[PDB]
Amino acid sequence: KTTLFCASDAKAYEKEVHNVWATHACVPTDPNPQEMVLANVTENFNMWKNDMVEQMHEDIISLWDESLKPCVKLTGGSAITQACPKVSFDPIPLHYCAPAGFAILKCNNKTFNGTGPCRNVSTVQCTHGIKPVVSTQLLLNGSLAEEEIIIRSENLTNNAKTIIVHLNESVNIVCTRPNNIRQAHCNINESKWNNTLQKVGEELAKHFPSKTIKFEPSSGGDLEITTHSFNCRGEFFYCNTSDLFNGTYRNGTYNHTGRSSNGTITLQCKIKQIINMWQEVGRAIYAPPIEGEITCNSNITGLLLLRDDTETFRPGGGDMRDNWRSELYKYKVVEI
Amino acid sequence: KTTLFCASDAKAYEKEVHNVWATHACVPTDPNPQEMVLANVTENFNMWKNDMVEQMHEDIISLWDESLKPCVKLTGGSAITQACPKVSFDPIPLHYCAPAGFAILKCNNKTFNGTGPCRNVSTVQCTHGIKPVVSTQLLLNGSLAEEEIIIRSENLTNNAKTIIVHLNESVNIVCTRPNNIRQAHCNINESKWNNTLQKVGEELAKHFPSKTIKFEPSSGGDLEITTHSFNCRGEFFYCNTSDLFNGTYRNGTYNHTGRSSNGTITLQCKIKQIINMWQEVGRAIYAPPIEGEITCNSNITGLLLLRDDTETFRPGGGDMRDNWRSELYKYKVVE
Ligand SMILES: CNCc1ccc2c(c1)[C@H](NC(=O)C(=O)Nc1ccc(Cl)c(F)c1)[C@@H](CNC(=N)N)C2
Ligand SMILES: CNCc1ccc2c(c1)[C@H](NC(=O)C(=O)Nc1ccc(Cl)c(F)c1)[C@@H](CNC(=N)N)C2
Repeated sequence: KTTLFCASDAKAYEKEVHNVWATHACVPTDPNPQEMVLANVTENFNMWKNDMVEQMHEDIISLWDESLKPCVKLTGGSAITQACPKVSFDPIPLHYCAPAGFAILKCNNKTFNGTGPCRNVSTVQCTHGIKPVVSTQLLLNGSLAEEEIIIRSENLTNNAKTIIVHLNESVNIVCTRPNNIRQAHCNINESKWNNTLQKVGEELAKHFPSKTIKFEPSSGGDLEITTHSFNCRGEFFYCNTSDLFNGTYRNGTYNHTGRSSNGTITLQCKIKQIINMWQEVGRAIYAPPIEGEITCNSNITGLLLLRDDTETFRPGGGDMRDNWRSELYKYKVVEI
Repeated sequence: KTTLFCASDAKAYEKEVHNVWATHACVPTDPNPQEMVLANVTENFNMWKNDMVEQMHEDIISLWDESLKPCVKLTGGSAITQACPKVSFDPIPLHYCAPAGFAILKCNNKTFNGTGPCRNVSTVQCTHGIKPVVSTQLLLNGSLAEEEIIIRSENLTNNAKTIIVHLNESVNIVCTRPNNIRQAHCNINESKWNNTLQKVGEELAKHFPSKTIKFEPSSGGDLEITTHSFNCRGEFFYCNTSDLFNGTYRNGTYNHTGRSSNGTITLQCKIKQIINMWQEVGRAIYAPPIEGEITCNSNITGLLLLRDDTETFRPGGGDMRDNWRSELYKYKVVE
């Protein structure tokens, strides 16, 4: 336990809300941090029980609270109104650093699954640059696994626990609302996606021995988790993924059963004004979408899954603490 | 044409020289940016013939003249000496704005090459925030193409003319003189560089039917142009790029023949005191480098190339007006 502090390359002249936030909350990053490599030592990590995740969660909640002010905030029977101006929105990498008297241990084992023993260890003052990207089903613009795809879970035999898939090669996704003003769409190359779900398919095949491994859409619930929901330029995008998570892996080969056109999977997206908040239990209401072309070009670097003869996996999400876990898995706050 | 005026978020209690200059030379940026989108309006652009570049160049010359004072300045055979204190140096974004009666037309075509027809244009009072980064070969801390790498030249078939490559994704470069006090070095991830040079190689392959596209170092000349020269915290870095611009593109793929060690290209750099000035024809001598760790973490946002079966390309630069053109290419002053 300690109280971490943040570092970033935020610009004071930038009116983008992440830059404003980091300027009023963080410290100038050090242009050349140097890692103290600890060989010979073997310590244990648990990405699922990490306070760094809670601190970061708190910080991102405060950030959204001060940056994205909704027209309405409804909780129970009480509603709160205030000015909801359109803003400049684009996440910047956040570093989390330990104060004097504390250190940050970093796992260098490159196939480490987040829980248990890690042996190539090291000492850093601050973490790597982390973009606080809030999304569901798909993890966007994070860091890639440097070798094979990695499966992360608090308990894999417990189907109620969220599975994090760390990809080794990103899959580009391009969402856009062209110049219906709430109708948007995402484009994904079907080849990269087929390859990706092939690799993820076999990596899941290893953990679940002789099963037909299917990928199906989210069963139901709030649109935030039943769709790939995310924030693009201050606008809340909800993108249908029924043609994305639609496949079958069996006997060492994968088959995409989702619809595609000319080698491209297109997600039908909707920009919503009424959102179910991730910070707290309640609803937030924002202004109609801005004018012009609203496009986000992102990289899919991770998956969020939930497991149900056959093993079926569906896209998950909703708890952003897992989104922070996908990047904070290699770190651990330590005493000196 | 007119007499433009600058606007910035420059800050009067900052002793950083860009701020010191901008506070007394510029105007508070304006909380009210109002863009005027236009339908049915072609205007023709020529980034290579834009006076805004000349004005910018001139007051960047003024800025440097008042900020970075060399111990000696030799021009025309005449030597001028003065105090050469080490200062705080870090570029800030400058906006260029049109006075009363004038406006700045802005191209919105995301793939506009600087020259020729542009349709989707708006009207602004001031340009975007531009950091006056003086450099050769590599363009640092600039804007990225909103996507698709862009090739710029007033005539590509004219080998004598500087090519500006506008990148869509930045390539981080970390230069450092560690705590020989003139020996420095730069670090660049090789993967991002081979990626960049491959895509650039193919967008070059488009303009050049299909010859073998080679990347070779600068043939010769002053160190300022034969190396990636730039200023970091007041100190003049000259970094070798013989292992950066050295590779071959053939077969629709590129392979790097430049040398590397475990995924990291390291440029051998030298902090120099005697400098061939970019402001004018002459030389300036400064004081020895400051003590401590001298590090700059920059982003490569563009390239400056020169073209010689095979088309050979080499890093170029020297004329900083080209460094202003890569950012001012989309704007034009009108009445
Ligand atoms: C199986 N997991 C179910 C679960 C588990 C935990 C939580 C949720 C769902 C709820 N998450 C969210 O509403 C949420 O992320 N919205 C959201 C908003 C904007 C963007 Cl861009 C976005 F990508 C997502 C949240 C509770 N809130 C309410 N019940 N109203 C916390
Ligand atoms: C093919 N183009 C050749 C060309 C064309 C025009 C010009 C040059 C070269 C000369 N540029 C420079 O000396 C120059 O940029 N130095 C410089 C200083 C500091 C930093 Cl940080 C830096 F990155 C560069 C300059 C003439 N001056 C002298 N010959 N003394 C103008």
